[PDB]
Amino acid sequence: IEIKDSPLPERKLVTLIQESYDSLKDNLSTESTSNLLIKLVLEKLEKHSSLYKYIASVTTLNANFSLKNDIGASWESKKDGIFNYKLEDKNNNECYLITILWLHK
Amino acid sequence: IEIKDGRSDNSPLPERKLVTLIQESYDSLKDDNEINLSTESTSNLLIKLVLEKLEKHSSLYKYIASVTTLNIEGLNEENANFSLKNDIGASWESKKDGIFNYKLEDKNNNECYLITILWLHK
Repeated sequence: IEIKDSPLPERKLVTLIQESYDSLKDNLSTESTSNLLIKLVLEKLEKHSSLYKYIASVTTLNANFSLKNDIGASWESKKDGIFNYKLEDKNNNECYLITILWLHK
Repeated sequence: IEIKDGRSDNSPLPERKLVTLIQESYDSLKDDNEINLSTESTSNLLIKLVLEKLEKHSSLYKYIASVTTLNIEGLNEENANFSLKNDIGASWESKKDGIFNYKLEDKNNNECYLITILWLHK
């Protein structure tokens, strides 16, 4: 058991996520922002490297609040890792916490 | 790309036993008789307890446990109107991999937890 603390440098991971988001908040379905963000991010990570499997998890929150995430795995691997990123939409009153988890093949 | 279905019957154990596994782990941390001499947060202790109990039930799966902690400052949390949801997607499709979501509230500490369990078939 290991609490987790990459295939891409972190700065690219930020760009990857922030662009997917801005491209949504810039739709005739009822798909949510969070579900659309998840699909975008997984597409683009898949294009970069096939050496990993990817999980993208998004908590949506709709004042003084803090939003944190923790993640543990039942196995240990220095090649598996996570990245957390927070996104806000001050006008629609919504906060997004996205976590990327990569599983080395 | 597959959005994982939170209400699908995939788990190595029935949902009822998943709820119990999680609630009891949580109750074991909030019990007034418990002493934590480490600096590990409730969320991180919950994750360790839940993964332990999942490993004992079935070794045929790898498990991931993710906890979001909402902490509200400046008003009592039961007087606030908010929603706290989670969605999860994976880069591959396994009919045997699945997820389960569960919400725990601590009204007295102005805290809400959203726990997600992911099982990956080996």
